[PDB]
Amino acid sequence: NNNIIKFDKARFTVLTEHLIRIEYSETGEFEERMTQMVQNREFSEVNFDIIEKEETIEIITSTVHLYYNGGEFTNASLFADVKFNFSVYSNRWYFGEKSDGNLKGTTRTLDMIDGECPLEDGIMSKNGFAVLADKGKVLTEVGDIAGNSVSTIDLYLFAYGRDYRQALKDFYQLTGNTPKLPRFALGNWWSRYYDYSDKSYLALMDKFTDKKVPLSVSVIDMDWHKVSEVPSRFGSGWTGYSWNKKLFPNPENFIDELHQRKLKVTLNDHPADGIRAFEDPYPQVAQTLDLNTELEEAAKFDFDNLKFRKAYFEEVHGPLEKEGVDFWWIDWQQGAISKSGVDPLWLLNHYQYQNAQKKHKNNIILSRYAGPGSHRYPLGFSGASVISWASLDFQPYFTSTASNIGYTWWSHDIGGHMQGYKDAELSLRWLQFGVFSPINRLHSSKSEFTSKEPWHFDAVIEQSMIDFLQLRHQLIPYLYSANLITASEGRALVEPLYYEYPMEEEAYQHRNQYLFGEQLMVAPITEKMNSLLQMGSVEVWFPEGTWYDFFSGQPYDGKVSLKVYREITEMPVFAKAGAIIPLDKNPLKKEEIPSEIIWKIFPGADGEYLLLEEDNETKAEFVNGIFTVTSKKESSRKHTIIYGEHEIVSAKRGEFSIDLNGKEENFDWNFSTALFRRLDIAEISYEQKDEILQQLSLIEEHEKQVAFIKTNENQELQNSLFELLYSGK
Amino acid sequence: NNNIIKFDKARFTVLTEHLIRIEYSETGEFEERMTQMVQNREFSEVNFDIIEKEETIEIITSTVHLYYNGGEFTNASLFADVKFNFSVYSNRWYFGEKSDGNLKGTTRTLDMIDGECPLEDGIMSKNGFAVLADKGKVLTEVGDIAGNSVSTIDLYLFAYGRDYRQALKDFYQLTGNTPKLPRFALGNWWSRYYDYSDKSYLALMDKFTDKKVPLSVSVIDMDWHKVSEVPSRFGSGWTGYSWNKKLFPNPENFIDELHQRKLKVTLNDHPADGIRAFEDPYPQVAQTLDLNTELEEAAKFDFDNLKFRKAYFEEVHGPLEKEGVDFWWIDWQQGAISKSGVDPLWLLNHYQYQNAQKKHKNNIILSRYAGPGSHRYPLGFSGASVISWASLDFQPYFTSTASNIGYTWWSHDIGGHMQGYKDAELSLRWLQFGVFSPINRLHSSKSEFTSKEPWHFDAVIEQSMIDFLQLRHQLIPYLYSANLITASEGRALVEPLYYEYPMEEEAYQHRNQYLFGEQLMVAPITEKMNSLLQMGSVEVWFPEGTWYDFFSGQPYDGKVSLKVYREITEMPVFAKAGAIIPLDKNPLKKEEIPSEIIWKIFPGADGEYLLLEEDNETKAEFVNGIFTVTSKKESSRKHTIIYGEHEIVSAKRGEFSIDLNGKEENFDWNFSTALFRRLDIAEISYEQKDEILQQLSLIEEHEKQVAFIKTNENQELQNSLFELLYSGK
Ligand SMILES: OC[C@H]1O[C@H](O[C@@H]2[C@@H](O)[C@H](O)[C@@H](CO)O[C@@H]2O)[C@H](O)[C@@H](O)[C@@H]1O
Ligand SMILES: OC[C@H]1O[C@H](O[C@@H]2[C@@H](O)[C@H](O)[C@@H](CO)O[C@@H]2O)[C@H](O)[C@@H](O)[C@@H]1O
Repeated sequence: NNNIIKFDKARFTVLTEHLIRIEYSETGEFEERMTQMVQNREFSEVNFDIIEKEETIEIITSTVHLYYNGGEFTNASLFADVKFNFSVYSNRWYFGEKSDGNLKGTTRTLDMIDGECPLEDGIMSKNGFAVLADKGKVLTEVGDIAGNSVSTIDLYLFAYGRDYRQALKDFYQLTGNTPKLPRFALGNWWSRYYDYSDKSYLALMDKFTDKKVPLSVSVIDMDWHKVSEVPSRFGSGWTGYSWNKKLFPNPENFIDELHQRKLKVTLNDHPADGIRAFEDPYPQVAQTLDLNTELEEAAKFDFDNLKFRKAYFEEVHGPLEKEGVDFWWIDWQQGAISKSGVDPLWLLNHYQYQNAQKKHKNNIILSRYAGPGSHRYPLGFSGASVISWASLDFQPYFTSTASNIGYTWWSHDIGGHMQGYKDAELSLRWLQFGVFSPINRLHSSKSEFTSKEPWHFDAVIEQSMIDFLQLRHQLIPYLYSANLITASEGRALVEPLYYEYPMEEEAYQHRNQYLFGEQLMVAPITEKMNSLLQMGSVEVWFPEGTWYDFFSGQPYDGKVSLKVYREITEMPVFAKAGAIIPLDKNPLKKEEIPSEIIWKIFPGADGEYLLLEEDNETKAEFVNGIFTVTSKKESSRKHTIIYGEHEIVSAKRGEFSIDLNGKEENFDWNFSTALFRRLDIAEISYEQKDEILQQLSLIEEHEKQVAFIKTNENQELQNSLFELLYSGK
Repeated sequence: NNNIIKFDKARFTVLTEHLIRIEYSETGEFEERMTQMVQNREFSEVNFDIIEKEETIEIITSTVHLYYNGGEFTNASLFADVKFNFSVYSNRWYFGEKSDGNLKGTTRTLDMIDGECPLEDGIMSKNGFAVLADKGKVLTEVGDIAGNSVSTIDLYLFAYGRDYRQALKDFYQLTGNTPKLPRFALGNWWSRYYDYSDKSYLALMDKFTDKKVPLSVSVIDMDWHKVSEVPSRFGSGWTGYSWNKKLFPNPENFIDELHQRKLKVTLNDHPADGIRAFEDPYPQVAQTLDLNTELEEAAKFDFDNLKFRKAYFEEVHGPLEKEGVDFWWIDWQQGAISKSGVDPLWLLNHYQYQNAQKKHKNNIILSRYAGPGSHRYPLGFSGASVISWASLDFQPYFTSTASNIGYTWWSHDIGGHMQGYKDAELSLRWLQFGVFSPINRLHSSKSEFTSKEPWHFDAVIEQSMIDFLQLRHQLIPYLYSANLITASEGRALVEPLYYEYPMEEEAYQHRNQYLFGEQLMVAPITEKMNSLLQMGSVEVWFPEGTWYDFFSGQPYDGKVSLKVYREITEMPVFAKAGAIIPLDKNPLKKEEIPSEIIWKIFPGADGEYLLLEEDNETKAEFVNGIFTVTSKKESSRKHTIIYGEHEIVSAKRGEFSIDLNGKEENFDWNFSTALFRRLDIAEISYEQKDEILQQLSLIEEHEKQVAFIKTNENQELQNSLFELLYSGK
């Protein structure tokens, strides 16, 4: 190709104006095969310039000068200057050196992590460049490990500046797009490390129904299999493939009962101890792999081995799938060691994700992160987080930052996994985040005390958790449409603020704030409430524009950074003027696609929303106060329209237009009501409540209302009253 | 042998069902010679199974699957699964990787350590396996360094589960048993880094006699030799082999005076600066080693050199031994560097211990730890600890943990060596520990202020120190018998609780608690007293059974964890019902073996004790209330019997039986007396003392006495009163 240049023992491939592959080969042969990371090097032709001399070469694109002075790659022989001025002297890449600016990516797991842990670099940098080293093995055409690359150094130089979304799109072109999730993945999951019986598990599922909590997935953790019943001469019961018959005397009947309740079923698989001689599938595996059964030779875990993988999928997973298991929870914690040098977690995720496609369309796994490109094998499973405010306070940042290495379907244990401390408010705040996260999977440790059941908690916490869990199912249309946009267009559901606002310094200073799809901006509260206010808080950056609280309609004039206060039952979620958000009107109703959609419209600007579905596309347009709904294909679906406050149209069938110009634009939210509520719940002196209510009611000029609150001895009460005055300005 | 298997470039020797030697050789030759660590690979034949294929081999014992997939040893090619379930997923060894569970071993020294330091691994693991790498040089038949092993990798896989005692016994079979100590090593040692004269040293020894403090050993520290008198052109006076004639004008006469007082004599040797031209032995060494005397060529320290070692033993140590020096204090702090790659400390301990056997039977050294197998060269010398509560609080744990690498004769500086802070209570608590430690050597720094003389302190501390120092000599029969059991049966004097109680979680949660021989359990107090109670405390785990305070007879019903309180003059030491402890009746009497033994019997169960001596064995049996004493050989020895409280038999000669069924079983210890004493010393309000004494005397029901103390505002006073109520239940 014209986009390929060889010089000395190096090869340079200009894939885009902003993406260059850099290779070294001692043998003069360069690698064309796919790798664990890279699935596609076919990119459209681009323009660039070369200065080639006897001893040096310079490649020049719109954004980078790449220099190579010959010989082995060193920090002196191979380096690049970006054509940007984001920094004063951090604009140069040197081979093998780190530079400042990397916005980070993700890491394997949150196992044993209490609050923050270090992350790996991503492809995004504030200074406009990043290098992604390909250190993986080569694949065969069908996707088996083929061995070592002939490109003994193989690098990707990203020089996208702050065009983060295009960097991610081209990353997906190189490493392959995320597959589409199935709709069931986007609902509530129930999970608990608890030794349920068939009877007590179904009783709990029927209790969820009675309690008005919708579920899409039934996880069965490791007590599904033999544990204490495993003879100690075999080792532990951690790995198992044999039903505990006391708890599950008829597995297929139990899974049929979950299927009748419209639940998808997954089992915990700890693969590391393989198939030992006590297991129900051992006789078939032993025959297939020619094991010495009289010496009880184990089929040790070996995912490098084709015969082992075949026996694992066909003779170990196969019978369980025949009993009705829908997909696999791969729960690997036993290290990165294999004869091939390929991480066993990568081999599991790559091969299990492929195998899952045989029994179901668009199937998933649930497994830990296995390095760049492992977004091809959703879903991510972050694992055994410590239950703490610190862990919750890290998790939104962790989740949005992961989009910087394209790993956009993290499923966290909602409420935290293990250890840590009880606080029903922490559980409630964690569920609020989970509902506005990629995946909402409730899960917990082997403790008698860590159940995430809403009715574990008092009546106030229970009702709020049920409300948020119902909200998750109202959001499934929005989530599923965003899912198809991840798969087809390479856009993350969860974006850091700096994707949309790359030149705003405040977009780098609100770590836990994120865009959730294209219509909603989320600022979860991740700190214990101030008991004097009976409210939690978070500093929100409002971009330019008019913003509304998604729930209350409280308005905010951007651009501003403003501390916002919410009771423990309320979450800061915001929509711009013109936002249109579809909601399922019947989130409890078991139906493959919603029979009724609520179109929730935020007044004050034009907008539009495209609802992508399995078998349809529905466009909602809001232009000069006219709201129109059209679909590719006709259906019996009934549309409800909510314009700000008021339901305008109920259950209208087919395509239509309606003029909202003559309809009430304003939400109910008002300063006086909100003020009374904040003063009333506050654990402060009644004389202070009386004086604040009286003075803020009497003083007419906004600047003097602000001067009055500025004299308050309670600094946080000042900030709370200021938020109300700012919204009421 | 049938217990030897070769595969690819590896050799496997199944030594026991639980011990496998693993070797790699590039040359196809494997190492049969002894190493610095390994003295014996002759073990009885055991049964095991092999699965041998073209490309892989599995060795199967009762406790382990060892796997080798061929090629170089890597974490992927060489690994093992234990046949235990102590952990859920820590049951696999990978070559070159660390696993969880190791209970630790020891380290070279406590030089400069204030409190805790890291330890090396031992052979004991809660998860049931450990690997001991042999990285040492090979020896010749006579025990000189021969060079590099032909087994370029040589490992021992221990898979004993929690059978810690058998692991240690088989370690001793592999590395050689600890030699027997001489009886004199088990008495009190006097030492001080102080420039005594012959006259002032003998005056101090005669003061010990006047003060009723028995001593076995007289240490003379480095001021025995020239120090400030060394010309600076030679370097320092740290190394020396020449008596300071001002302080010791007639060395042989001074050593004769110590010998007349029945003291063994050792001198400090700092070897690192060798024999320089100013030294008294230099002319003879210079002639032997062909040194250039007109250029004053030093005989530099070189323990790799046979001629240097010979000149060191014969011409440097030899003349000092002729003057009466009994054994060598090797005080090496100058690093691990030698041309051979053998640690100079190992060469010193190995060769000096061997050389010490020429002049005396069962002789010792005193030197720092030199790695696994260096237990062959007792005694251990921990060195220059910082004087602090933190150092004392580490030391019992340090001492018992060392049994996990078979190094069971640590001698710590009792009271701490240097720096740190004065606190007479710290000195007293440290001596209490020392008396119940492997070796009781009083030692201290060059400070005018750090003498460990009891009469340095006030009358209360002095009398308590004298009492404990007399107790050490009462314990010599018990210690000497345990010493012969270390040498012949591979059982440590000091054991961690988990040797006796491997399946009790509490046996892993009391770091400073230990078994001391087979009859006594020790819980030293290592924290400054609570001034409100005038008592120190430690949480004691009492195993199942009835336990008695060794000193008071206070009873405790196991199994329980209970905070116990003692005045600064009292130490928590416990014996089970049926315990029999021999004591020397005449600890001050200079005699090679005791003329009188007290048999101290704890009522409530059967028991027995075997007293091993130089030239006898005496069995004490307590069966259905009949106490019998028999001996292999007859003697004039007089036996005293103490049954609980009461001396039953005084000074009875020869073998005999006596029926104690009709004798008072109960100790005097009573709740009311102990209660009055604790309230009386407490620095609390007299109104509180009055109310506690009155209410605990009046309230009859035990549960209501406990409810009464539960209301006390002093939380530690609650725990102290609770200990008394628990003992009085
Ligand atoms: O399948 C059970 C459980 O396994 C993993 O978590 C474990 C955790 O619950 C346990 O406390 C620790 C202690 O060893 O080990 C694992 O981390 C898995 O992450 C979790 O989701 C499962 O519920
Ligand atoms: O022989 C004297 C002394 O030497 C060693 O301890 C030294 C110590 O007392 C001194 O303060 C420091 C400072 O350099 O050096 C050595 O650690 C030896 O450990 C000790 O037992 C001796 O008493």
